[PDB]
Amino acid sequence: TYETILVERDQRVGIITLNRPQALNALNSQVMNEVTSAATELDDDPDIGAIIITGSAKAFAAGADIKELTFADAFTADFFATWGKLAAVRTPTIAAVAGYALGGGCELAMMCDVLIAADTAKFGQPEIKLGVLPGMGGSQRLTRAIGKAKAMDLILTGRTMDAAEAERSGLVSRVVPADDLLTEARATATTISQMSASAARMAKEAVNRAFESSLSEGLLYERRLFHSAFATEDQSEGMAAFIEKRAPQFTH
Amino acid sequence: TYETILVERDQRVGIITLNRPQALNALNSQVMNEVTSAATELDDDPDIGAIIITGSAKAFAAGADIKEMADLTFADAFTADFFATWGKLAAVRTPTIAAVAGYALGGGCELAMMCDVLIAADTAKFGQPEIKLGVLPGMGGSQRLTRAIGKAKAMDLILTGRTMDAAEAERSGLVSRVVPADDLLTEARATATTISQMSASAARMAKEAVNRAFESSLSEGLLYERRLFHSAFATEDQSEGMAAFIEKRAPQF
Amino acid sequence: MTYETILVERDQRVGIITLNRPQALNALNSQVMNEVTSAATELDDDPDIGAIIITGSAKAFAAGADIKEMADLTFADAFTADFFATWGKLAAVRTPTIAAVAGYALGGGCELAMMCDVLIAADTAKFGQPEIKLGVLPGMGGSQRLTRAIGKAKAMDLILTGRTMDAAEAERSGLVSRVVPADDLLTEARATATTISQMSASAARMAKEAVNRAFESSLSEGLLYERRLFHSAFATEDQSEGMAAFIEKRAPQFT
Ligand SMILES: CC(C)(COP(=O)(O)OP(=O)(O)OC[C@H]1O[C@@H](n2cnc3c(N)ncnc32)[C@H](O)[C@@H]1OP(=O)(O)O)[C@@H](O)C(=O)NCCC(=O)NCCS
Repeated sequence: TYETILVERDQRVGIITLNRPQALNALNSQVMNEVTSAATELDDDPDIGAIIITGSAKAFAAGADIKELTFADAFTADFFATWGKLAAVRTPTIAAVAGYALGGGCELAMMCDVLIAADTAKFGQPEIKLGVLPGMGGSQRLTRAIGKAKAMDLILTGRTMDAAEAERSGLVSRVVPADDLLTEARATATTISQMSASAARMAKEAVNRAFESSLSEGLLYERRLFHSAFATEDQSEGMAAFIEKRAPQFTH
Repeated sequence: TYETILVERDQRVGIITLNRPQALNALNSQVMNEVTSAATELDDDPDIGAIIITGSAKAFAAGADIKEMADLTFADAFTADFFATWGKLAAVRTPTIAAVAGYALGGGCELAMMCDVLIAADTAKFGQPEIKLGVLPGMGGSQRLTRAIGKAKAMDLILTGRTMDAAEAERSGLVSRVVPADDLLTEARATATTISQMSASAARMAKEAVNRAFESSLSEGLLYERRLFHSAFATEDQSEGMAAFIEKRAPQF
Repeated sequence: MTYETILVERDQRVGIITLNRPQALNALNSQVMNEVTSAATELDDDPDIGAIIITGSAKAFAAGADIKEMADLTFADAFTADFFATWGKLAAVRTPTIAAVAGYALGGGCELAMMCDVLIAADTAKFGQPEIKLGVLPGMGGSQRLTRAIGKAKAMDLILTGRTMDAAEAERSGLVSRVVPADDLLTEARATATTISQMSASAARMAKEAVNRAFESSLSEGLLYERRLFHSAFATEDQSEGMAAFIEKRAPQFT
């Protein structure tokens, strides 16, 4: 029973679709609570190996909500902090983005590991116009993704960036025609969910390390996890499969 | 009144123009000082919401006065803290725009990278040719260029002295936008006007949030952004921008 | 020295390391690791070298770490050996290094090209990190250096699906310095290394070190580091001659 999102299970893949189409999938408290509860639930399920978050063909998400007062009221509630539950998900996540990914919507797309964007996708941080700052990690994930000159530009002017520019700048994984987004997301998700669940979780964690410490510490952390792969059924099977020219049979 | 620069005020936008055309706006101690003095004064002016730095159509700034460095000892360099004054530019809280035409080489490329937004004419040529004269970047290029375009390309430019055109700079992350050379200055005004018409406060907080992404872990940067986000619901200006949007009218910050 | 898995040539101020395991697509075993590091290290120590190129064949730069070596590794073997640690000797090399990448550079092959300073690629180049699906994850720095080079969404894409990236995407994403036609790769790399090896030795070493800094600390720190390094340059003879020469409209004669 979710009011603003739909949740579907398809083999080892779970899909969260933002289901508030009238508001152009605007993000609010409730959306935040539901999206985060469903992903956490899918993370805990051993029969799931990839999570998709998507919106409509018109809008991944058009922004935050505007009706949604003190500083203490914001400090005490930790307004937006719950979004952090999306980043704490261990199972790989995939943002399938069509049309408007603006404000929070752009920031949600950025919280996922992999970002497959439609033909029609448009990204932006236009809340400077309302005299509002990003509160979902936009000034943080945007800059690390596309670099300073473009990050500043988008954040201070509110201009949009289309799919092609997001692809050449480092914002997206790959671009696909709009009609094919959901099938390309699912096929991508499917491929990842068929990997060893341990290896996929390890690989994702090692990559995330790239923004949390110096290169020397990241290199060390990666090398250590890599040695740990060797204590697993799946490293042995995966490599045995290569040498015996056969499909690998993972029990994750 | 300045010797190597011109300064112009038009509405809420400031424009610093390098004025050594004979020398292609090559940077020297005097230029460094003036730009910093002008930048700082525009930043302190409450009727200023954005600053432009530009040169001429031929060169933003191509190289530096090498005579001022030829006979420097380590001791003179360390004592003068040679180049440190340029840090005053990065410490400016108001958004800065580099409008780069033609050559932005050595110091000039480093000067462009210090600004927040980088608007390039299709004529812009970027490069760090220092290596040739037996030195390395001295004004943050090894740090800013690498962060903008990645190790592979930054190693290439700094170790060979090769130039990179406006288009390669756009795809690799160095510039915000490329515009035709003839539109360069007008386009910088347009972008500066837009920025200068934002809440001065919000625009400064946003710039400060962005700059944090180069100074700590994502984890830390996220927390800093959230705290500062909450602080902008305090402030009058967020009521006006909000009412403006509901009433489909322009905000009067 | 005398090597099994690599070839080593020196010409004027440029040394070239060519990977030589063609029966296994230059797959990287411990033998290759040790030989590449020892060669690079001893070239770095030679005063008559100014640049080092690492390359493979037209068909594969390297198609990974050697899987047969890894298949029969136990956790104890890997932890005891600190498996892969030794590649760090290459990153410690002071002379500028150039990766010249034709064909496959996947897994440790991609990782190896990423350890170099400059990456010149053939139009024919194919990058990837398909370790996932062997039941592992990059063990030679790919999750770190790839992400940093090309950004999260693309590094996550490659590392979790193990898809390949062609030279043109690599070039536009920040992974390589330049692409050239495959036939010109070796000619080009060699021209690049000539230019670098003719520069001042100290300047090129300082500059390489300063760039590397930019991944190791915050920006404030790197900036202070670069500037201090810049000031030391004023004690170098090559600064003097490099600047003297420029002023006199002549070519520098580095002693
Ligand atoms: C690159 C590749 C696609 C092209 O292969 P190909 O053209 O079909 O050629 P082959 O597989 O015959 O080519 C190579 C052979 O060289 C060996 N080889 C290739 N890559 C190897 C590797 N990484 N480790 C050990 N041997 C390797 C093969 O085992 C085979 O040897 P064999 O003849 O003695 O059995 C393929 O060899 C491959 O993908 N290998 C593994 C890549 C990988 O997963 N890398 C890193 C993640 S852990």
